[PDB]
Amino acid sequence: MKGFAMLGINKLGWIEKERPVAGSYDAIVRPLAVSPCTSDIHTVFEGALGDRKNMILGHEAVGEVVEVGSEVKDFKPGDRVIVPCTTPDWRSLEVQAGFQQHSNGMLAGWKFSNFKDGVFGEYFHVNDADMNLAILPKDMPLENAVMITDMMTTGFHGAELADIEMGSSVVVIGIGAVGLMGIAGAKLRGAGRIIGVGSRPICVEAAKFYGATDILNYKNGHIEDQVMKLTNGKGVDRVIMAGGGSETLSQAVKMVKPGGIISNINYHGSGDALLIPRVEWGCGMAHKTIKGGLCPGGRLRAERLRDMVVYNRVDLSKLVTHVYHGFDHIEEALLLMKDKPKDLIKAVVIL
Amino acid sequence: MKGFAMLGINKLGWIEKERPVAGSYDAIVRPLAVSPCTSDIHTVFEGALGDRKNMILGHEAVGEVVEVGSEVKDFKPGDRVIVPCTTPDWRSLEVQAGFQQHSNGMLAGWKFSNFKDGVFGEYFHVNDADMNLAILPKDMPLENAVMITDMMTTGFHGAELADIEMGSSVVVIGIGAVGLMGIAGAKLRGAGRIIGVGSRPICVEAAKFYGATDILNYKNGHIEDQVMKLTNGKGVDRVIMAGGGSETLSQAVKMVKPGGIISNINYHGSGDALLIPRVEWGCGMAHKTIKGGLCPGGRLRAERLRDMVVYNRVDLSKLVTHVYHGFDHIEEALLLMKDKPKDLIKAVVIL
Amino acid sequence: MKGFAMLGINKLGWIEKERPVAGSYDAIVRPLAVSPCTSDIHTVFEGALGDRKNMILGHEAVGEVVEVGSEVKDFKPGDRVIVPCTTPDWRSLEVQAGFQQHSNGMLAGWKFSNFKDGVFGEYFHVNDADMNLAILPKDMPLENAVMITDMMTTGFHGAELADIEMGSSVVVIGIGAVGLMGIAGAKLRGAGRIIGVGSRPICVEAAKFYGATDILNYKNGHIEDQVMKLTNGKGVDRVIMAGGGSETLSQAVKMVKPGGIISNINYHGSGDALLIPRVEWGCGMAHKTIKGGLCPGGRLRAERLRDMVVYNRVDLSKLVTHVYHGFDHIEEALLLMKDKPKDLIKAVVIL
Amino acid sequence: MKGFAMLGINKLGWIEKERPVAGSYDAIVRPLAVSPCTSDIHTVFEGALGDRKNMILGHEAVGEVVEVGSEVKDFKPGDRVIVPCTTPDWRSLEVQAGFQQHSNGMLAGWKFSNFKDGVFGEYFHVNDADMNLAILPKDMPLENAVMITDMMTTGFHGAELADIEMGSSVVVIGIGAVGLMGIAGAKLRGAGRIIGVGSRPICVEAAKFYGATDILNYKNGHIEDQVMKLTNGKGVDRVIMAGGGSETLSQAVKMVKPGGIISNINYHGSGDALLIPRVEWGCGMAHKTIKGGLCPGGRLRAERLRDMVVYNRVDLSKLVTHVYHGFDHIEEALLLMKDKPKDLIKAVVIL
Ligand SMILES: [Zn+2]
Ligand SMILES: [Zn+2]
Ligand SMILES: [Zn+2]
Ligand SMILES: [Zn+2]
Repeated sequence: MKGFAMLGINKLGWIEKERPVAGSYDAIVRPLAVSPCTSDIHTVFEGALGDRKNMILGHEAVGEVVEVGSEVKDFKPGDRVIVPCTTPDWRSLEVQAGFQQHSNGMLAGWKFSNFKDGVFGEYFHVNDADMNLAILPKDMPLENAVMITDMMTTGFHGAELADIEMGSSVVVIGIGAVGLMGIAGAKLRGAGRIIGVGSRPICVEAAKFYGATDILNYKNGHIEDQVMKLTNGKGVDRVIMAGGGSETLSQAVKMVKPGGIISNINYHGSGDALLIPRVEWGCGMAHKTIKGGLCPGGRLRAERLRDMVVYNRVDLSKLVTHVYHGFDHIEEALLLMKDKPKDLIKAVVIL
Repeated sequence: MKGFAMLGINKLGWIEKERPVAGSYDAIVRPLAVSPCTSDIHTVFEGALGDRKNMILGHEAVGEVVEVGSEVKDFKPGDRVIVPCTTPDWRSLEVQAGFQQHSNGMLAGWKFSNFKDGVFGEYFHVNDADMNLAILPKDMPLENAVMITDMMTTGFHGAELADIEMGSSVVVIGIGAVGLMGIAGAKLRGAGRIIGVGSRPICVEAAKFYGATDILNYKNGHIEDQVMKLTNGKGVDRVIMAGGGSETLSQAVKMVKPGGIISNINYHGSGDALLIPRVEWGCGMAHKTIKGGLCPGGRLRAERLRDMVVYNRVDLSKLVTHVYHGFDHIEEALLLMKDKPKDLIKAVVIL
Repeated sequence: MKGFAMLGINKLGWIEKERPVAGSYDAIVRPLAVSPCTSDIHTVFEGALGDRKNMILGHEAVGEVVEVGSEVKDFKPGDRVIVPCTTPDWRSLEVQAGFQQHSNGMLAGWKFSNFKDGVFGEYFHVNDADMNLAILPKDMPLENAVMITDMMTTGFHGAELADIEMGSSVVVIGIGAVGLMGIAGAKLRGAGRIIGVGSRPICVEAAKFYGATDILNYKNGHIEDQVMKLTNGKGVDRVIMAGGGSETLSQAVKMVKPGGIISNINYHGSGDALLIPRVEWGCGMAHKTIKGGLCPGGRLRAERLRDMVVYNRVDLSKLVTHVYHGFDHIEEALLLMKDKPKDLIKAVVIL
Repeated sequence: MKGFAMLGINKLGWIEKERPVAGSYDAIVRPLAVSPCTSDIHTVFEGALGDRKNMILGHEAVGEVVEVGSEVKDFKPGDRVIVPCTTPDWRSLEVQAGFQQHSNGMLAGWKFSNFKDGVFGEYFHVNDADMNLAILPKDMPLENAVMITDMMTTGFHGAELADIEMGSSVVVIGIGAVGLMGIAGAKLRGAGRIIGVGSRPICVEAAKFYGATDILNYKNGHIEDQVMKLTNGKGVDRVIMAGGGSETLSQAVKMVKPGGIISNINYHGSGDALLIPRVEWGCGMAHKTIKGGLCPGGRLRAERLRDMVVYNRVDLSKLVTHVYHGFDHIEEALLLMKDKPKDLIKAVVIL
């Protein structure tokens, strides 16, 4: 089969690969719709996850089941399914410890395009079908459903890790697709004021659409200062880091209140470390908690998020600015996440 | 001064009481708008809190500060304020333990109409003005603001105690004002499916408006059985008990999943005890957690909820079905909470 | 293969059954040491598990693996293992939802002598060996190791569910083996005062050994009243229900502080329900949380507790008062759990 | 009155100030025994707090109440009390928010020798006596009681923040008094393996006494590498930062498992910032939570820890290696926390 893979760090292209075979508990799926992620640009042109060779990219897709193992009971050929980007090995001590995202290793719950051939191929492999797939509702637009697989689960996890309280004030740094879902998630956790930080006009409008009450541009003065001004020097209760460089950690620390929580869902693919300003972190005694985690995956998570969409808790259509028809457009679509044009949030390639 | 008080069990009427005086940290406030509560009914016509004599009723009001103690720094005469029904004594070991609602005693955080003269008087006393009051926004309708003091904080507390997860399935038993805010709060905590239980026409519509995806009526078969069918034998993740008799606990236990949480915010006014069905509670080993708590109060809570209304996170106007002008209407309004006409949800008396 | 089973109601006796075969991920184990449980006595002499046709009893044992399925990778014949009484199916949505104990059904994580032959047989079946077994340390006395499989995990789970704080006052109702581990677990969560409730001398001394600072005899006065006397009418922070009748719930609600937590680890098998005293439960608004759950099982749980024993965090030898050397002494021991002498806590048969 | 104070940054000496006067809710206390803390050495010869003008030092004391305001109800002249180093303003929004330690400002809950005159004076002021004092048991040794005020509450808070689970593996970096309490606290939260890092012989022996199962000398090599060796490359579940410089944060991240928690109670008064290693922090998605907070204070905390000592949950006598007798020794004592000989842990000057 054919697949669009990374031909080593800093290089990519279409390659020929043997079609994967399903294990007793797995399923082979052919994509019906896929989307490129900024994370795949970190992995390729930054090698933030180490080197790789001939690894088919992509981890955001909805498709049709073509083959299932002899032990698969809840899925069969013909089923259209939503595939979370995180497909953990449920039989691991990490799962028993409460962290499905790290089953058998740090980040190992996320396989597709991490270390396992991705969804940008005529067919792809899903480990443990019954535990990692969810049925795609018949009336659900493909482009919308693809947003559940990574953007929605990641942005919401940002809101979940933030442990938001009814009326909490929240700052979401970065209003790209992940940041927009962080805003939506924060609103769906009861947040009062929500301050989104970004400049790309299209993202600014979506930010407000999802719940932002204030929008700040990281080019009108240090974001910390702006936030303090807006909050009368009181700061905010929570900060979700969803975009920008590692310096955003310091900014988050300076703008969050003592006792607050900073939740990172931004995949930092460059630099040796992230700095915590000593003074503003109360010399390590300000109870300014810092969290950061990979998005949850698996069937339960996908079914729960899917159902929220079906119940109109969030409108994912606003995330998709670019829709293409035809496998060949995957190359160009991915390159958009690298060049990032002004009118782009997320792109979906419908096969 | 005059006030509408409980002349004793089953007796209501206007009486004279000395005008309250503020201590160093207190404030004397005159009501601008008030609302009667079903709780006032449990206390009077059922002595749910024990015998009382000439206690002014009511605990839901927005008003104007007339006098403040010498140590009050953040409030002054003339200030328009939102008064949370729960006004805790912040200097207590219970607060130090994390439960403001029980400062100096079980339910002692709630004073108005519990054991302290209520807001149905020409003037009422608010302990610790700086810690228990919030400014009423200049553009906020008085009837809407009154809904923050009890209905919103209570219903939302139901959702908070329910520890809702993104996409959780939730059943709210009872769709009166409190149940409606429970539905709104559940959606604002990320709930997917929300099943409201009620039949009153106006309440049914408000419930769907606040987030209910399904509506069930008792007069159509045992509620627990109906829910089991709807969830195809699986049950729901969470249950918020907002209204009805004590037998609703058994209903909640039967419809909730193992590991689920039952959140009670219903003020049970009669009966010796509440029953838990042994079998369905997994003989006490099914991790079906049961919570039950008094709504939070105090300045922080009121300001956070106030701000949620300002940022249109919830529309409180749908709760007020009846509006009266004139202090004297308090009697008629309070009686409606007793009669419960099918077109009533909440009534507000604007002085 | 022979094994002491429940012939029928009030009927016990050895029987002949075919040796269970292992599935690809299972392991067959032969007992090295086992222990009768109060739950064994109730399933038979009380039909607390309906009617079972020739079901081999027992669910507390440590042993030697004799066979493993083709897909088992961490265990092999000859391995000595600790077998947690709860061996759930790790591939289920309940597990993805955070409740291993109820995987594929309420209390379904508990299989041995529930709907699967128990450990009182020459050989027994363990589902998913890699996820549900833990190696038995070389120099760990067998009697102590068996106490891990249920007494330790259950008692400690009572302390875990109680969400004990440093210096918290705790009451453990019932000082049988489970209550003793509840006492030890509470001390291991930092409890200050620990009040044990029971009457048998052997248990009273053991309770003090594990951490009890006060002892109350339930036969000499209403327990809630005695607790109020010990606490100057203030009540306690937490209550762990580990014994006695279901009225113990009412007693627990009456002695616990508002905002407190009641943790049930006792199997309630009589009557149609448990009662919550309305008044003392603050009419359902006292924030007196009620929890109850089957002990966690699985490999991680077993290795973690095992290591606590290895690092001498708890001395389990005090739980074993009767040690038999012989495979046939199983019937004697089980009946020894029925007639329950005053000098018995737990009996261990080292075959 | 006299006393030892911080006559500016880097300059010490006894100054003459007007004996403090108690307000309506305050109390004046005469020290019976006090102890110097490394924390003051910082504020002084490091200016980690900024600049201070004539601030009496010391915040670890047990004393006699000699004067109370007209509103104090639970304490009176003659009472012997335990004074927590942290004495919050319970009437603040931060308290309403759940953070007593930062009432009215970051770290503002901590007054003595922060911005308020300390206890190294003939008499000191205690804000809100009823809310911030605890009775000293008559049998409890003075030197032991002093250890409660800061060392115990801080070390235990380190264990609390770490959210330790039964059987968790824990590493405590630094074994000075605070770290020793962190070890004792970790053990009292159910920890299995506890690895202590330090070299002072007296501290190492105290580490083992309080629960340490392994001891590591950071001078031997990168502690993260030593820890990985000890745990066969698996890392540990939790880390408590109680000593060393800001680089210990990186070491903590490198030795803790994904999903683990890092708890800082170490007061970092030097350097621009602490670094988080990008790769080992899973690029910010490894769920390696980082917390850090000032110790809790107030009456409830003091009474709970006091009771733990009374019930022998922890033996504080091991922390006191130096005992003097004379208010004039205070000066000498504090100097020990500066040079710090290898046979000293904490010093107590009895008056
Ligand atoms: Zn992605
Ligand atoms: Zn009310
Ligand atoms: Zn058992
Ligand atoms: Zn200190």
